Amino acid sequence: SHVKDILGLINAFNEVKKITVDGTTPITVAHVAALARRHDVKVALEAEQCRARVETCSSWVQRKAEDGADIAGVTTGFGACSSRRTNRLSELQESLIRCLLAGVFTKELPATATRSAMLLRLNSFTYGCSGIRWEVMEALEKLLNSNVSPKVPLRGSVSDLIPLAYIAGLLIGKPSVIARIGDDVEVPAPEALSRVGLRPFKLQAKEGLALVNGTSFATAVASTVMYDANVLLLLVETLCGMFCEVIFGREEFAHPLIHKVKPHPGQIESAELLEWLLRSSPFQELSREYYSIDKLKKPKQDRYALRSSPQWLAPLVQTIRDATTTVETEVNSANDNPIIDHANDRALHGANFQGSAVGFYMDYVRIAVAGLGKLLFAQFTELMIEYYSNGLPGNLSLGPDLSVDYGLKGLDIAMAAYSSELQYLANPVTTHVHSAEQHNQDINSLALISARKTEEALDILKLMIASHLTAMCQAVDLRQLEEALVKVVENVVSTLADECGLPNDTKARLLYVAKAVPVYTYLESPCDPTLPLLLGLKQSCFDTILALHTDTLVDRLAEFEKRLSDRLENEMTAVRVLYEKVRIQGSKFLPFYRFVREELDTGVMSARREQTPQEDVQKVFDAIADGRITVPLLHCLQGFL
Amino acid sequence: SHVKDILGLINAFNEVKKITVDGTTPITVAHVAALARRHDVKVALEACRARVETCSSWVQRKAEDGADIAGVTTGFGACSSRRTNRLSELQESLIRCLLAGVFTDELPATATRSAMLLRLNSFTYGCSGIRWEVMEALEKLLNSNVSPKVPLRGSVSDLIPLAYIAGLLIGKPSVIARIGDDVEVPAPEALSRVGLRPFKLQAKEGLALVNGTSFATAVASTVMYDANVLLLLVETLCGMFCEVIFGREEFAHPLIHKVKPHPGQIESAELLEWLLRSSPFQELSREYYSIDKLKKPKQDRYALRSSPQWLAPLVQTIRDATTTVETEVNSANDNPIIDHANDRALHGANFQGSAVGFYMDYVRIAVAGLGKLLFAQFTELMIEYYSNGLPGNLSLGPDLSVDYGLKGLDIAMAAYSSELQYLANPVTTHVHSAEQHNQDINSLALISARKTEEALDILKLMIASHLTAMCQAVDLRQLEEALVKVVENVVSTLADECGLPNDTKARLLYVAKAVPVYTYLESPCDPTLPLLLGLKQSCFDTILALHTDTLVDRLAEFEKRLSDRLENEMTAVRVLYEKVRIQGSKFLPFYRFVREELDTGVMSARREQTPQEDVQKVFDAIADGRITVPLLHCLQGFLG
Amino acid sequence: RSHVKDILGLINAFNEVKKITVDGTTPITVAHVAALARRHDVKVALEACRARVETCSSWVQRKAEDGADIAGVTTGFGACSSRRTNRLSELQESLIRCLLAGVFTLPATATRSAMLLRLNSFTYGCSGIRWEVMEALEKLLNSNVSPKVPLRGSVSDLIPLAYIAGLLIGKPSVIARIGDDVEVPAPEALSRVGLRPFKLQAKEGLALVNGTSFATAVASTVMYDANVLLLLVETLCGMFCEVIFGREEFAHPLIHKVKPHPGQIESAELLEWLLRSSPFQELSREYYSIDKLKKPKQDRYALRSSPQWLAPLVQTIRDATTTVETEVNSANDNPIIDHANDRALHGANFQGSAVGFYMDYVRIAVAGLGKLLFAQFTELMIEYYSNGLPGNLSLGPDLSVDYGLKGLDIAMAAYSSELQYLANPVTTHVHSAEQHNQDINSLALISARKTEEALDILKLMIASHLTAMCQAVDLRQLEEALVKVVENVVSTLADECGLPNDTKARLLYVAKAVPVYTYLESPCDPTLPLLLGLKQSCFDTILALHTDTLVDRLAEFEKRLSDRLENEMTAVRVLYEVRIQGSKFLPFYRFVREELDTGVMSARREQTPQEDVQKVFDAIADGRITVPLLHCLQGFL
Ligand SMILES: O=C(O)/C=C/c1ccccc1
Ligand SMILES: O=C(O)/C=C/c1ccccc1
Ligand SMILES: O=C(O)/C=C/c1ccccc1
Repeated sequence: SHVKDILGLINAFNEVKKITVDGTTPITVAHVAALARRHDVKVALEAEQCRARVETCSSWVQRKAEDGADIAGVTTGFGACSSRRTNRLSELQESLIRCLLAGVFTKELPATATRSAMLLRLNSFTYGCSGIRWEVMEALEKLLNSNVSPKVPLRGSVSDLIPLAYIAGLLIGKPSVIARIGDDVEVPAPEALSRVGLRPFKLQAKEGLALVNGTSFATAVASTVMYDANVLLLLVETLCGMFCEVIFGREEFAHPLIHKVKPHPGQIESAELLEWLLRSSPFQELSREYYSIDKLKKPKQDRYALRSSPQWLAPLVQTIRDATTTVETEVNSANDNPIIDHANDRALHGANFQGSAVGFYMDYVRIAVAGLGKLLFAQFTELMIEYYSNGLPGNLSLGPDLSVDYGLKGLDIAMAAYSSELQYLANPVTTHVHSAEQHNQDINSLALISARKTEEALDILKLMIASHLTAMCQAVDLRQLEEALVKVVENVVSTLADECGLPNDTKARLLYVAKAVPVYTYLESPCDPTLPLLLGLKQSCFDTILALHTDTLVDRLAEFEKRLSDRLENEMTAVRVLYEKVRIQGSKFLPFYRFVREELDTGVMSARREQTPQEDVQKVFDAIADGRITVPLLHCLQGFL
Repeated sequence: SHVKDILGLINAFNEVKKITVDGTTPITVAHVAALARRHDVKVALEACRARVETCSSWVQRKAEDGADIAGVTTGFGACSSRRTNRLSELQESLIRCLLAGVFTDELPATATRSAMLLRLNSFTYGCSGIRWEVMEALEKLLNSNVSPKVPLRGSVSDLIPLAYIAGLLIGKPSVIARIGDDVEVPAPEALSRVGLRPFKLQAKEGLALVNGTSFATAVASTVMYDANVLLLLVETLCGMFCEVIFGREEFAHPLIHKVKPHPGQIESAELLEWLLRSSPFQELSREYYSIDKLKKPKQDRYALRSSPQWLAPLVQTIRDATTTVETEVNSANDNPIIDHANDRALHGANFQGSAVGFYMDYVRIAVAGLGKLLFAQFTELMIEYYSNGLPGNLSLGPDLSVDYGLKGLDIAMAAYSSELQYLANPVTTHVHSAEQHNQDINSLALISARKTEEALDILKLMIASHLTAMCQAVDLRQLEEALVKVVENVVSTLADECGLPNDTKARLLYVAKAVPVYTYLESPCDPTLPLLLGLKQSCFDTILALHTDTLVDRLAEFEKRLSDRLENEMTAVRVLYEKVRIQGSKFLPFYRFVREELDTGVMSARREQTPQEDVQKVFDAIADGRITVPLLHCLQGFLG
Repeated sequence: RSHVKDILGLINAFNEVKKITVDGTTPITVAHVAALARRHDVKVALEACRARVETCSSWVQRKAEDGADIAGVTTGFGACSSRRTNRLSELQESLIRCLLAGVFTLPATATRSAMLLRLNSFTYGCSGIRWEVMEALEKLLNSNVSPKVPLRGSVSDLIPLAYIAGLLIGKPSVIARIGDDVEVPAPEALSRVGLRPFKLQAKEGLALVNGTSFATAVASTVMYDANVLLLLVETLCGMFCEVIFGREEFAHPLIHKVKPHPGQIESAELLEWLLRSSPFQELSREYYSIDKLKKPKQDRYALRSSPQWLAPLVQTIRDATTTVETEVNSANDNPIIDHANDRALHGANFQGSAVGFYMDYVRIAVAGLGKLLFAQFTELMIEYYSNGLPGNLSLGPDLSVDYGLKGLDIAMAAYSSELQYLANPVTTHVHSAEQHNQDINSLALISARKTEEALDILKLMIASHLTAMCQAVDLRQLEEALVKVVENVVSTLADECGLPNDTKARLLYVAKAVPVYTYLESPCDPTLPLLLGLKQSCFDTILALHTDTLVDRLAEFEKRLSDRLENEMTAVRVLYEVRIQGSKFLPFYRFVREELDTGVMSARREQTPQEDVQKVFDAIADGRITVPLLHCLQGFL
């Protein structure tokens, strides 16, 4: 299952301490993300594996260039200018870098992406096709492990000459290039090199081109994008189960036979996960009891945001998993040109610098992320509306006084804003190819641009997941309070039926109403005669007077109402206050509920809780952003397959 | 390799004679396209029958005994809380409600018949509750070329359009039915003409007919068949582009792609290396770059050199999408799912067409990517600065003042590419909360499939144009080789006649070989054009090297003789050509097909046929499938 | 009379305003909003409209206390309006609590602009807010205090406005900036400016949040910038003509009179004036008089079709400015209190759709301006389309180690590509929102934000294009000087070698007619176009005069070309390292070269393309670019 594969990525992300870079061992997206996000993670460039290969290629290129071999961008001009020959080998390479230091700082790429790119460029060199000197690769390793990286302008690549030239610029000690050292220091490139015991390199044949002629920045951003897309995908799938529990869904939507006869792999696998999460759920028992009361006046099936979730998820799962493979292939490639086949004495002229595999798949993933967002939006919408939430209060407002408690209405508005922007972001970037660079680059991938937009889409999806999880924790509390309140109402009604000495017929009629009327429809003023509890009791009292048909019966029914009116509300208040100062204990989603309530320190939302919705959702968002959310996710899933 | 898979699709499309429908044998997109486009292809529903019967009997029996089953003893969609024992009238009321489209324009019969096949196929899995007799009727209608006229729009994926198939089966008079290409009659008359009687819907049968993905998936099936064929055509014609543009075939060298191993990158390059190995045009290319080598580009522009990298995601998208669409074709897309073996009806959402919808979005982006590749290649071909000796606009002339060549096609190619990029925005991002907020997610698959279909129509136009231009370029390259040999022989011959020294003779022949003929073809002895400029430059040099009055006498005589004979010899060879490298090329079948089989010729002011007339013939051959004959011929022997 | 004068008016107002008067009758323009955002010496002056404000606030408080039925005042909010209540203050406090729902994953300029716009809306006396709250807004604005606001959450501006309300009522969770440096909790911020936290009275929470202030604040600075940058682009089409050797006839008034889109007429009118008696158009005419019948009769579309292209873009930007200013000067609040007639009027003036749709349109028009710059830049970089200029505007002479502006050229494609992507619409993505109460909503802040991003990219493109054109000016001036040297050397060598007068004249024609940048790299190279032309002229002379003395002298001429030619060409170039002096674009060239301290780009100039373009970009961003723009346009109309 893809579920196992994603769990695999998460564990690798958590567990890795050293990234082996040797030209044969694969780098995964989890490794790239770990490097970027955990500074304890170090790069290990292995000499025994690949130094010999690199040195053979290096000396082949320098020897061949000095003897006047005709090789593009080595004894030849760049791009549209490859007709121009020259024997000024070093100055050809110097002139390239000067030409490409052409980005502009408005008011930049983050260090996470820049360090990831440096890693990917280093990896590309290990295949021994580039002609770069081993010593430069050692410098890249040292800069990575010492937290040194250049400040890079955001824009300029059609996919990654301009942004990579800033890495080259650091390596050759260009004084105009500014480098970070950790989080606090920044200094000119030459001073950065001296602080980590390096000297500026003088570029030899092909070395300038080797540094800049790759897909490292697009593929770097795409790598962290795809790691995040996997984690958030699994989180969304998992939380569809929690949604079923709180909304009072019918778990039959996940039955394996439904998906066996429409066997999209992502449909089968998401449904398999959901069935396991919901099997013998204590919340699904509450749902079953709810639909057994007044059965023929309630919906036979759930709305699509739940019932249709495996079908919806199918292409989204498949897109994210297929895109991960493609991105990792790019990570583990010689993306450079010319390709030096030193063994056969040939410089091979192609276009491995073309970022098209990444570019197209970034467009697809962004569409899939918008699909995940729409699912979340539709589920959240149902949850806020009492007509669609099967007993829950509008806006998940606890009240009891709803006139000063609008619950999660602000989050609901925000969810619409999030979905809307996300759907806009999902238009493609690859459809905007311009004929570029003196019409030499008449097709180009725009991969870094697309990756950056998919990254922005995932930021928004994070926000949407944080809100949805926060709302579902609120709904857990309201369902647990609901169960407790109905028991109080039944007890008061039963006891008072005895105290006032009503017949059995009457008593049982009244107890059915107490059981059947949704408690959140009258919690605000339980004895208000226009609200649904009294409305139901009154009609039951009229029927019982008709069925028994007297003055004594009426005396006692009148006494029942008075006694209700001095006792009911206080006992309902008491149980709610106790709750504020249990089905979730048997739910697979207990680790999420515990995480949010205890570890992040929150509570049921109400006018008596002074923390804003922002304060609560911020805590959840931060835990999603920094990876802490994977702990309850893995806890929730333990034992699965 | 995907190449062998696509060849397999094409062969299946051509060779199938009956589609076996039995609930276990897979239907492929080639089968669906065959059924749609070749009316001799018949459906054979193979009795599966026992399962279907057991299912219908269970449903009818349970409904009658008051079982609670959505859309069967329950209202539809957002109204599923309302129950009823009026089993037949519940089903008739659904069809009436869904006969809600408007004619503005309709879904074509090809799509409607494909949808009828896909609905029939869904029923074979024994999950739907429909009667076997209704399935037999669908088979008969399919084999008799009867289909309802269906409105284009109204599905968010396919209740409304499917209701017209149901309407035909129950003989609704307001439902108009096609029989073949012209006859249109009311549903009851159509049923009578093919020996059928209207059905009276029993429990669940209305819902069974309408509650699936057959229309979106039908359009998606022919969309994917075409995307596979057009993909292979584009990849193959990248090799023909290399031949006419004087490319360097090294871009397809396997080591380059081994070290960046995207499967579609490796597989496209593998095909291209094989296509270009031993090419006679690549011989001409190598000879071309050996002359003034240091004044000519070292490598090609991206539209060629980067083609395998560009093609890689396009290949992978089209192949993966094909698998997903076929999974849907071979599914029970219906609800509830009757699990009669376990005495249960299961409530889910297999009618949700999201797998198809999302993949139609991706394929449309990939198709836009193919169109951009074609546009870029075509652009280079039309511009003399980028075409390595070909005339601008591929204009033969010789009088270019009244011959603008393929400039009209060039303008059109920009219009095609531009529309195509617009079409490739996603449909799935426009999900509205629909049907009293019951359908708060919905796939829009039929809408998306329709837009991808529109994109592929434009792609066909671009392919037709590009192939037409490359046949022109083949002719221009063959005439170029013959014209230079004539120029060489005349210069060699006149050098002898005029008693020029060997230093002189060597210089003048170098010029004759080195100067691109299309730069002076319009007036070969014009002293301001490149041949004479070159000869005059070499004559000054020879006078200085040999330093006289006798040499000058002879050089003046050379210029005079050239001025009396050169034009006439160049004219005669061209006139003769208008009334050989390609014979050794793997693309010979394309050139032969376009030139001989479609009856075309080198384009010029002396050829009466318009660009329209020529490209129309190629487009028609792409659209009706005849183009696969030269394609399969071209690829014969690839990978054994 | 012209949109050009209207834009010059905006710029002057932006520069010159000292105080923004807020009074319920004097309009606020987009230049006023931008000036308050960007010039901290600009103060707000709330003019005590006091009477009508007080009348309105007392009407609302009294009516609410007496149990009048008013939405969001004695009833719940949005989808909850069925619920009535007499808990007047708590209702308003419950609203703010509910709306502090953003998350940190908006700049102070936008927040302060939004504060200005909310204050303005209140001056019309329709809102019920207390005068004292308005006084507080004025004080916060003038003291540079504003809340830190989350970027997202509005469908247009409840959530971001709630952070302004949270500041006013001293919510501890709300963080406030005071100037550029310090951040403190709201209560601390209020006390530092001598304010106390407000306790919201009837309608005040709603009044504070139920508006279009944020969408409209971002849109105001967007429209200010769009006007300035449009004029800059139009103006610089004239500079493009000068450097590319265009034919100025494309801007002739009759062409545009017979297709009279106002934007077409007015942009052509500017360009005609800019190009009249241009010293570069004089050079252009001389160029096309040499081998006239071998050169294009017309220019390519990026220049010749510029007025037709600009027409819709001018019109969209000017029309959108009007709409945005109408919104700035509106009571965007609900209910609207008609105190004179004792009615609270229930409508939807909080709906930002006028702004939202126009932000979509302007984003499309900005993408159009970008495409025009990209096309022009592309022409300039390609020797086949630049009428004599070197590829990539590379000075060389050694082109093998000078790729010129190739980096900037790649970046322009990247800029254009992203810009075209951004210009898809936001307003087509309306979701049914807020328990299906907001089943239509404008998304105006989101759209304004995307148009703002598009304008950031357009600034980069303009900075690049101006830098390239300054390079081109230098290359054109050097070109004229170099051709003079070649002519003089050829001329004197012809006399000195005793060549016939007709031979001399043919050789001098070659020197005038061959583009110098095709042989600057090695002028005596016998395969480059100078020597190719001279060789064919020398053979033609030999035939014409058909001797061993003539040939001796022609051979000496060729040889002695190596004595002096290259050294003289090198000398004039190094010395270079008057035509612009008489151009209307002199102020741009002088600004870029002298004021910003740059020079002709080459391998000998140590500064990178980044360093040069950064200077130009900064001047565009901070507004310094308007000084040379206004200088250039002095006297127009
Ligand atoms: O084709 C290549 O290998 C390199 C192209 C290029 C173009 C511009 C700058 C640098 C390299
Ligand atoms: O869920 C189903 O099985 C059917 C839903 C539906 C909705 C509208 C019309 C008909 C059927
Ligand atoms: O005027 C309306 O209909 C709604 C206003 C509003 C204010 C806050 C939250 C939601 C709605």
